[PDB]
Amino acid sequence: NSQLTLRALERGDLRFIHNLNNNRNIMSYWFEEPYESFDELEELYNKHIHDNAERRFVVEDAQKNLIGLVELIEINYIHRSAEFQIIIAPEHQGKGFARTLINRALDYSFTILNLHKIYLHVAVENPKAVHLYEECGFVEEGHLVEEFFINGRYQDVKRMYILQSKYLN
Amino acid sequence: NSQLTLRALERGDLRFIHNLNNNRNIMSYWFEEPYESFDELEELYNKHIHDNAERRFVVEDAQKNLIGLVELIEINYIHRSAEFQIIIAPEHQGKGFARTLINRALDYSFTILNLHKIYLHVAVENPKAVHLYEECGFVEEGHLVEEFFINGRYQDVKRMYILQSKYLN
Amino acid sequence: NSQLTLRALERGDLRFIHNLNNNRNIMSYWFEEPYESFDELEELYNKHIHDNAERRFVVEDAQKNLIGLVELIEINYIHRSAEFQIIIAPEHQGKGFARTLINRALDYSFTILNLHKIYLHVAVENPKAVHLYEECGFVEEGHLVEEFFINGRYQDVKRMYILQSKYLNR
Amino acid sequence: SQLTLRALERGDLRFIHNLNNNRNIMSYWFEEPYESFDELEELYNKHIHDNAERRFVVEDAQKNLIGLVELIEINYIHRSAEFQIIIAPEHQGKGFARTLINRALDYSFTILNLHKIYLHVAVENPKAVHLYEECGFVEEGHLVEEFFINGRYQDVKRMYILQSKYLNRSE
Amino acid sequence: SQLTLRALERGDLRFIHNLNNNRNIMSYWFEEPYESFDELEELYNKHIHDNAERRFVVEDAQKNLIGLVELIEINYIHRSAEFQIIIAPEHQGKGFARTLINRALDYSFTILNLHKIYLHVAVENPKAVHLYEECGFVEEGHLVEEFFINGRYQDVKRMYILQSKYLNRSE
Amino acid sequence: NSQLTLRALERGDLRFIHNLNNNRNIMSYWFEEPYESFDELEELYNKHIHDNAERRFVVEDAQKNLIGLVELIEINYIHRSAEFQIIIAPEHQGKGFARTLINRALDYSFTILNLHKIYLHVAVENPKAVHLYEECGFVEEGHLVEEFFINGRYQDVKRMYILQSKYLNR
Amino acid sequence: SQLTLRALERGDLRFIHNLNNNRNIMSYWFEEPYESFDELEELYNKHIHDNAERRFVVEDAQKNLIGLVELIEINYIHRSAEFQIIIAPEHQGKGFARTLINRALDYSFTILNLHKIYLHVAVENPKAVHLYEECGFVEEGHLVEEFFINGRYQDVKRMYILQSKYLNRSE
Amino acid sequence: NSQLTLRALERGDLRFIHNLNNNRNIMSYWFEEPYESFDELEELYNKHIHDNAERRFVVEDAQKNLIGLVELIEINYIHRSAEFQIIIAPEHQGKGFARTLINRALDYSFTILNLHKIYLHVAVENPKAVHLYEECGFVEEGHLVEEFFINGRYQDVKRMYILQSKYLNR
Amino acid sequence: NSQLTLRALERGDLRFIHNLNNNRNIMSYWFEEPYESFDELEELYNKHIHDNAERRFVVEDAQKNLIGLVELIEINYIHRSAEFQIIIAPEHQGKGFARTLINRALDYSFTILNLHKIYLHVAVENPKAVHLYEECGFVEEGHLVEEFFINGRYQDVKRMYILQSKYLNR
Amino acid sequence: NSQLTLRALERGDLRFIHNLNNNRNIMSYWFEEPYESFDELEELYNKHIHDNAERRFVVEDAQKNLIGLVELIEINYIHRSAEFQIIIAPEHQGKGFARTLINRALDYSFTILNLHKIYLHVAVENPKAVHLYEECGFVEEGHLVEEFFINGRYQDVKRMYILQSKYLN
Amino acid sequence: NSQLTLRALERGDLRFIHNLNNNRNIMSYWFEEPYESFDELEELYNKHIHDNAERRFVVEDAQKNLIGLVELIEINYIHRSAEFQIIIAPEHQGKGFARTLINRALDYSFTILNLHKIYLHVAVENPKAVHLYEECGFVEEGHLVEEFFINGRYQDVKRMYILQSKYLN
Amino acid sequence: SQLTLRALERGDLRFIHNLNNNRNIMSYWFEEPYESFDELEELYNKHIHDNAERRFVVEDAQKNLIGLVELIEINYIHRSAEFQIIIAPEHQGKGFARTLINRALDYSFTILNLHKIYLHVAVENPKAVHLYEECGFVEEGHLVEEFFINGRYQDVKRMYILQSKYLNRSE
Ligand SMILES: [Ca+2]
Ligand SMILES: [Ca+2]
Ligand SMILES: [Ca+2]
Ligand SMILES: [Ca+2]
Ligand SMILES: [Ca+2]
Ligand SMILES: [Ca+2]
Ligand SMILES: [Ca+2]
Ligand SMILES: [Ca+2]
Repeated sequence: NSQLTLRALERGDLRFIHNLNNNRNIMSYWFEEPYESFDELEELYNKHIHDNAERRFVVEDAQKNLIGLVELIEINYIHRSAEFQIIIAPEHQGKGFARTLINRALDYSFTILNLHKIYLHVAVENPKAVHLYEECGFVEEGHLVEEFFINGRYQDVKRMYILQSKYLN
Repeated sequence: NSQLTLRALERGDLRFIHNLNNNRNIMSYWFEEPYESFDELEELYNKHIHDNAERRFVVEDAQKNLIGLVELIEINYIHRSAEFQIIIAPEHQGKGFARTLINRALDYSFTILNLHKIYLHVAVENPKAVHLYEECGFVEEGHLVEEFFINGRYQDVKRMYILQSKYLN
Repeated sequence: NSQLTLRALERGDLRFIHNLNNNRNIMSYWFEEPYESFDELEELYNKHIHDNAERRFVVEDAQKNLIGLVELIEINYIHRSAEFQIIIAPEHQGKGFARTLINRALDYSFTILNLHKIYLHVAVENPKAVHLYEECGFVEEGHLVEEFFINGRYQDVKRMYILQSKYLNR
Repeated sequence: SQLTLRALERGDLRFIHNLNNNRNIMSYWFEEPYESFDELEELYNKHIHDNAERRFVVEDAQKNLIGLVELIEINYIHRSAEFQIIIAPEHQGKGFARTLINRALDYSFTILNLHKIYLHVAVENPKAVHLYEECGFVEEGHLVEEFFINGRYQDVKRMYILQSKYLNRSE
Repeated sequence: SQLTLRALERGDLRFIHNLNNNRNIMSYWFEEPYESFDELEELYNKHIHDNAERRFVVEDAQKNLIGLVELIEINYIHRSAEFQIIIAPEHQGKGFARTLINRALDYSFTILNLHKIYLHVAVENPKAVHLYEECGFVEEGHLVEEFFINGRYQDVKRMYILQSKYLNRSE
Repeated sequence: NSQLTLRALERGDLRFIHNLNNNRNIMSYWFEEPYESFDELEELYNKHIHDNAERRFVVEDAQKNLIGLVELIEINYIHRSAEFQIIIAPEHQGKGFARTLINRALDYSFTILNLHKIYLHVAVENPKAVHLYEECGFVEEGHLVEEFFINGRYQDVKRMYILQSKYLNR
Repeated sequence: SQLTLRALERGDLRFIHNLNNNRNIMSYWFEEPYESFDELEELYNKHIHDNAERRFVVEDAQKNLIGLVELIEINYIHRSAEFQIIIAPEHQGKGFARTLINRALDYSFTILNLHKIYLHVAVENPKAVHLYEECGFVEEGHLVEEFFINGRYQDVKRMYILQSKYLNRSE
Repeated sequence: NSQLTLRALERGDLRFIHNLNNNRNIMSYWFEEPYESFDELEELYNKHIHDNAERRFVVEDAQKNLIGLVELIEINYIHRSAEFQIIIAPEHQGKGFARTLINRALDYSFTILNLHKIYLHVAVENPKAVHLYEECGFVEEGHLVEEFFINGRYQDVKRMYILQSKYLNR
Repeated sequence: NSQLTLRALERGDLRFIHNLNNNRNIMSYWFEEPYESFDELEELYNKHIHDNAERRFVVEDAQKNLIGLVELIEINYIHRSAEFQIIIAPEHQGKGFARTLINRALDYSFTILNLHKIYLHVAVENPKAVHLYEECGFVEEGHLVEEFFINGRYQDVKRMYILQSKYLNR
Repeated sequence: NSQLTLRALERGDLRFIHNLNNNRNIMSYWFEEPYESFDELEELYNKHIHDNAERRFVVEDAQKNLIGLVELIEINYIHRSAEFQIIIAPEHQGKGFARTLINRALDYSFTILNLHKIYLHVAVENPKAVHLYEECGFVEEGHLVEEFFINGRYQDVKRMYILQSKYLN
Repeated sequence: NSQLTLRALERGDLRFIHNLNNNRNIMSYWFEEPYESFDELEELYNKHIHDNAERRFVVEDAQKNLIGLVELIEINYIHRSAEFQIIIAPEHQGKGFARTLINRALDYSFTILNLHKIYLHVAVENPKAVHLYEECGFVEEGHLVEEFFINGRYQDVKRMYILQSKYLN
Repeated sequence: SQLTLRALERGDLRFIHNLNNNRNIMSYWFEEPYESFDELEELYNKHIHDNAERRFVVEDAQKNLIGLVELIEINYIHRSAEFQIIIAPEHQGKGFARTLINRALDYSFTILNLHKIYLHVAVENPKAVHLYEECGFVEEGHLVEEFFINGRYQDVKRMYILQSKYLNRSE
C-alpha cells in the first residue's frame, strides 16, 4: 500500500504480461495488433518501442513480486487524454491492492504525463468494480451498448472518467 | 438523393480532403498521425495504403462534384465495430444531403463490411446534428465530458450508436 | 464470338478491373488482401507480380473492347487445382459471350497450365447461372451454407467442378 | 479439463515438424509448401504478424504435447475459417479428439467471433466423418478428386458448423 | 482578416530559402544547419512526420507570400514551444506583424493546446521587443552572449506568453 | 533396408553434403551456383530456402547413420518433371541400399509431389549403374554426347527416365 | 548478310511478348513462368546481370524485327547451353531460319567460346528436325512425354552440335 | 575528491542512468525522445551514437563507484553553447562532490570542446542549489516562468550561465 | 564589384563546377573522393548533401553571370579552422574580382560560421598570387615541400593563414 | 592533332561506347562483368560510378564529333600501374589520330594520375599497331601465348609497356 | 607427396591466410581490395563468398597440418584463363612439397575448372623458383619490367604459363 | 628487433581508447570525433574498407602493447599521408620512439609506396621536435594557433620526410 511501486515495463516482463493474458482468456492487443503468443508479443514490443501512443508499467512489491499491470492506450497529446486499465495477477486479487494501483496510475497520468483526462471501460456485469472506480473519483460518462464480444456474446461497459483538475485540485 | 454515390477515396481526392480540413480548422489525423499539410497527408496516404483499420470514401453527384467524405476509423474486426464521421463540403451543406450520406455510410458498414456496431461523436453544442442522427436511428450511449479541446476550450460530445441488427432488421 | 481473345492482365487494365468491382459492389480481393480503391489495387498488382498462385486474363473482341475478366485463384501446383471466376462488363452481359469465355478459361487451364481440376462458386439464388455452368460441363459437388456475407446477409453458393479428363475428352 | 489450448510458439515447431513427418503428406504455412524444420522456422518468423492463420497446441496437465489446432483461410469479413486438428500418434485413440474440437470451436466462436468453421475429411475415413458429425458438423460438400494423396486423387467431405448452432443450440 | 495562415508545403520552400538569404544568418531545420535550397528540400522530406517543429506561411487574399510562422522545440509534455516570425522584406512595415503574431498564438493555444510560447529577440532591436510586449509577451530572460550574429556575440531577450493569458485575459 | 528412411535435408546435414562433394571430387552446384566450400554451401542453403525448384533429402538407417542424399532439381510444376540424383556415402556403397533409396525417391516424387516424369543422367562409362537403373524400371531416352567436363575430359551420359503411370502400376 | 544479330534491349520486350502470345505456350525468364508484358519487364530488370541466359534479336537492313535467338542454361564449366530460335509469324517461310541459326552458332562458338549447344524440337515437327540436321545438329535423345503442350505430353528430339564441328568441319 | 574522474558514458553505464531516472521520478529524454524504460534508453543510445549534439559522462571515484552523470545537450557548434546538467546518485548527495563535478564539466566544456558558453536550469524552488551554482561562478540570466511541468504543476527555473573567458581567467 | 554576391552552391551549378575543373585540368575532389565526370560529381553532391565538413558557394554578378567558386573544406568545429580555396572562371580572371571574392569568403567564415582561422595553399611558383593573398592580410606559415603532384611533378605550396581576430579588427 | 581533346566519359557517351563494341564484335567488360547490351552497360556504369580501378575518357574534335575512347583498367594505386587501350571509331580510323590519342592517354596517366607504368596488349597478328606503339616509346615485355579467344581461336598478343620516367624524363 | 590434399578454403582458415601474409610482409589483396588485418580479411571473405573470379584452397597433410595456399585470381570464363600462386608456410618450405602443390593446382585448374591457360608471376631475382616452374612444364612468356614495388624498389617478374593441352595431352 | 608492428584489430580498440583517455584531447576516426569505446567500435566497423587511414599496433616479444602508429589523410595520387605515434605512458622514456618511427616509415615507403609523410608536433614540445629531426624529418611549417589544446590555441610544427630521403640517403 506504501510498498507497491510502479516501474516502466521492460522486455523481461513480457512473460508476466503473456501469463496475465492466458489467465483472462480474451483477445489481447499491442498498438492495435491482436496477438496470442509470447513470440508475437515480443516482436510487437520491439517494433513499437519508440511509440508514445501507449505506455505500460508493472507494479511490484518490496520483494519484486509482480502484482499487476498499468496500461495507457489511445494517448492523444493534443486533447491530452488516454484510456487506461489495470490488471492484477490472480494470486494478488482481493488483497486490497486495486486502490493503490489506481492511485499510482492517476499519479503518473496527471503529475508526470500531464494528461487532462483519463477514462476506462468496466463491464456493466461487474458492478463492484464500477463502485470501486466511483470511490476513487471516476464518474460514469457512458453506458456503451454491445460494445465488446466477450465469452460468446456482446456485452455492455460503463465508460468512466476522471479529470486532472479533479485529481490534483 | 438517388444521384449521390459513394466511391473509395483515391490519391486525386486528397486535395478535397485537405480543403475540407482547412475549412474546419481543427487538428486532422491519418491513422493517428496529426497532419496539417497536403504533403504530409499524401505521404501518410501512401504509407497506410494497405491498412484496413481506417477506410474512407467520397460522395459525388451525377456530374462528379465532390459532396463530402465518409470516414470509418478504429475499425476492429473481432468486436466488429467502428467509429464514423461524415463531412459535407461547405458549399453543399444545408441542401438535405446529410441523411443520404449517413444512409450510404450505414449501408457500406452493415451490408459490405459486415460490422456489428457503428458509433460517432457529435458536439453537445450542435443539438440539431444530434437530432438528425437520432432521426436516422442512432441512440445516445454517452455524454463524454471535456473530451476534445476545440476552439480554445474542452467540449463535451454525445457518443451515438447504431447496431447492424437495428439497421438491417 | 470466334474473335473473342484472352490475354494476360496488364497494369493498363486495372482501371477496367476497378470499374468491374464498383459495378458489382461487393468486397474484392487481390491475393487475399481486400481492396476498394484503384490505388490499393495498383499497389497489390505491383507487390504480387511474381506470385503464381493467382493468374488473371482479360477477354477482348476483335476491336479490343474489354468484355470481361477471367481469374484463377488458389492455384495449387501439387493437387493441380484452382478456383475460377468470371466477370463480364455490364454492357456485355446477356450477349452470349459467357460460354465462350468459360471455354477459353478451361482451355488455358487444361491445355497450357496442365491443371487437373477447376472449381467455382455460384450463388444458389442465381439458379440460371448454375444451369449455365451445368450446360458447360460443370457438376455440383457442394452447397456451401452461409458461406459469404453479400449484400447484408450470409448466402449459400454451389461449388461446381470440372476435371481435365472430362474437358479434354468432350 | 486436464487438456489446455495455448498459442503456438517457436519452441513448438519441432513438435509440428514431427507431426508432419509422421503423416507423410505435403505441409503448408501460409500456402508455402515446406518439408524441413529450417523452412518451417523461417516461415513462422516471416508470417508472425499475419492473422489469416492461427495455430494452437494442446497440452495435458504435465505439459505433454497432445496435438495441434490450426485455423487457416481466416477471413474477417465473411467471418469464416478452415480448421484442422492433428493428434500425435502416441495420443490417438485416447478420446482426446472431441475435447480438442470443442476447444477449437470455443476459441473460434467466443474469442475470434467467427460465423462459420469448416473442415475437410477424407471420404475414405468414415469414422472421422462420424466423429465430426457427432460434434455438430454437417456435410455441405463431397469434393471430387480434390487432393492427390498417396498416389491417387481422393474425395473429401467438406463439413461445417455455424456460430449460432455452437453457442445457442442448447437455448 | 485579409491575411490567412496555411501549412507550409514543398512549393513554399523557395520562399523560405529567399527569406534566409535576405536575413543572412545561419538557418536550421530540426537542428541541422543548411544554406542551400537542395539541402532544405531534403531536410523537409526527411522530417515530414516529425511533430517537434511546425511551419506555416501567411498569404494575403491574392496569395502573395507575406511571411513565415515557425514553432520549434515543441514539447508535448511541458506543452511549450519556441516561436518566430519572418516577414518578407517587401512586406515589412505594412503593419502585418501583429496580425501574424495573433495567428500564431491562436494556432498554438486553440489548436495545438500548448501552455507556453516563448521567443528570442535581439536586445539591439528594442522596437521588436516593444511590439512583442504590446502583443502580451513578457520578458523572462536577458540571455548574455547567446548568439554569434554578424561577427560578435549578442544578447537576446527571451519573452513568453501563457495560454491562460491569451485565451482568458478578457474574461 | 526396410528401416531406411528419407527425411528433408536440414542445415545440420550440410557437413555430410559437403563430405559427399569432397569424396566425389567434381564441381557441385546449389540452384545452379557452383560451390566448393562448406561456407558457400551454407550461404546458398540459406539464400534458397524458399525455392521449390530443387528439393533434397537425406537417407538414414535405424541408428541414424547417414547413408546418402536424394536430390530433385530442375523441378517444373507445369510439365511435372524433375531430374533426380543420388549420392551414397563411400562407406555404404555396394551394400545394396541403392535400389531401396531409388524406390524411396520415386515414391516421394510420384505419391506426394505428383510429378509425371523423373529422369537422371548416368555416365555411359559406368555401364553397371546404367544396368541397375534399367532394373529399377528406368529406360534410356538419350545418349548425350560430351555433355559434362568431368576429370579432365568431356564425357557422355545416358539420360534415363521413368513415368508416374509406370511406377504407380508396377 | 542483310540480317544482323544484336543484344536484346528493354525496347524489344514488346516484340518478345508478341512472339509469346502468338506461340501460345508457357514462357519463362530465368525459370520464372510469365504471361504478361509487366512481369516480363520486371524479370528483365531483375536478371540483367545474370549471364546464365543471353538473348538477341535479329533485324534486317530496315530494322524490321525478324526473330529471337535465346541461350539458356549456360554453364561456363561444362561450356554448354540450350538454344532456341523464334521467327515472327510474318517472317516465317522466307528462308531466314538457317541464317539465324548460323548467327547463333557463331556467337556461341566464336565469342562465348562454348563447347556444346543443344536444342529441343517437337518430334511432331519433322521438318524442323530436318532443318537442324542440315545445319549440322545431330540427334542425341528422343525425350519421351517431356513437355505438356496443347493438352497432351509430347516427345522432343534433343539435338546437339560441338564447337570443333562448327569451327573445323571444313579444315 | 581529487580522485573524482570523468569518463565517456558507455553502454554498460545505462543501468546506472536508468536508476538515476527512477530515483528522480520525472520524465527523462534522450535526443529529445522521452523514455521510461531501460530498453528504450538502450535503443536510443544505439540510434544516436554518432550524434554530437549531446555528450554524456559518468563521474567515478578511485574505487569506480558511480557518483553521477554529467550531460551536455543542445550543443551548437556555431554559437558555441550548450546546456548542462548534473545528476548525483542519491547515496552520494550532500557529500561535497557537486562542486568538483561542476568544475570537471566546465573544464571539459571550455578546455577540450572549446565552447563559449554553458547554461543550466535550476528550480527556483531550490534556492540552495541556485546559491551553489552562483558560488561556482554561474550568473542568473533568466527566471523562466512555468517552464516545466514537474510533479503535477508548472514550475519556474532560473537559467544560469557562465562564459569560457570567465572560467579560463579565474 | 559591389554587386558581387555569394550564394550557396546548388545542383544546377554543378555544370559550372565541372567546367571549372576541365579548364584547370588537375584532379578534383569532393569530400576527399577524386572525380573526373559530371555524373560522379552529381552523385557525390547528393551523397554528401548533409555533410557540414565542406561548404561551397558560387559568386555571381548583378546579371547572374557565374564568376567563380568559394570552397571551405576540412572544416573542424572544435579547433574552428578551415581550408579555403577560390576558382575564378577563365573569362573573369584578371578583372579585379579576386580580392572582393576573398573578402566575401572571409566575411562568411568569420561573421557567420564563427571560425577562428582560415588557411589556404598557393603554388610557390605563382608568386603573384602569394603576393595578392599577403595584401589581403594572409601570412605565410609554411612552405610545404613536394606537397602535390601537379602537371607531372611534385610542387611546393605556401600555406597562408589569417585569424578571425585580425579580420574582425582591420 | 591540337584540336583533339580528352574528357571524362559521361552517361550520354554510353551509346558511343556500345556502338564501338558492336563494330568490334568481341566480348566487352565493365569492371570485369561481361556485357552485350546498352541496358546492362548503363546499369554497370551506374553501379561502379565511384570505383577508381577503371577510368574512361572520350576524345572529341573541336566540333564535338566523337573520335574514340581511352580506357585504363586494372589500376593499382600501390604499384602505380594500369592497363590501357584506345579504340578509334571506324569512320575516324586511318586519319593519323592514333598517335595523338596515345599521347593524351600517357599525359593523363603520367601527369595527372601519377602512375609509374602503363602497359597494353596488341594482337601479334597486327604488326603495324605493334610498330606504332614502339614509335610512341612502348617496349615489348611479353608475347603472351594463346592469351585470348578471338574469332574462334586462341591468339597471341604482345604486352607492351612504358614507364613514367621514360615519358616525363 | 601422396598424403598432401587440397580442400576449399573456409572461414576457419583465414587465421592461416593472415599468418602467411604477416610472414611475407607485402601488401595482400582480396578481390582487388588491399587489406592488412584479420578483421578486414574476414569481412572481404564474407562479402565475396559467391564471387567465382577468385578461388582459394588450402593444402593439408594427413594430420591436417596446414602446408600452404593455392590461389587462382583473375579467372575469366570466356578466355578460360587464370593467374595463380602458391604460398608454402615457412616451417614447411624446403621439404620438397612445392612440386606436389603445383601439380594439385594444375589438376584442379585443368580437370575440374576446365581452364585453358594458367599463368603466374615469379620474381626475376628468384631464379631457383623460375627453374622449378620450368621443370613443372611452365614456359616464360614475359619479363615484366618494374612491375611490382617490393621492399622499396620496382622489381621485374617472369610471367610463366602452361596450357591445358600440354598438361593433359 | 624485439618490437613488431601489426595491423590494428578489433581486440586492440580497448588499448586505443585507453591511450585516448590518458592524453585527454579530442580523438577522431575518419574525421568523426569520438569519446567512448562504443562509438570507437562502431566507427571501426563502419570504416573497415576505407583505405584513407591505416593503423598499427606495436608489440614487444611478450605481446605487451607498446603504442600505436597511425596514418591518416592518405592520398594515393599525391602519395602523401599524415602520421602520428602514441606510446603508452608506461612505455614512454624507454627509447622505443625511434624504433617505432622507423617501422612507420618503412611501412609507408616500402609497402604503401608513398612519396611523402608529414606530422604535427607541439611547438611547446621541443624535445619531440628534436627527436623527429634526428629521424630525418624537416620543418616545413610553423602553424599559428592551429589547435585548441588545454584551453588555448597552440602552434605546431609541421614536419616532413620524403621517400627518396628515407630509402636512398645512404646510397
Ligand atoms: Ca497477430
Ligand atoms: Ca505530422
Ligand atoms: Ca518451400
Ligand atoms: Ca547541412
Ligand atoms: Ca510469374
Ligand atoms: Ca552480363
Ligand atoms: Ca582495405
Ligand atoms: Ca561522435
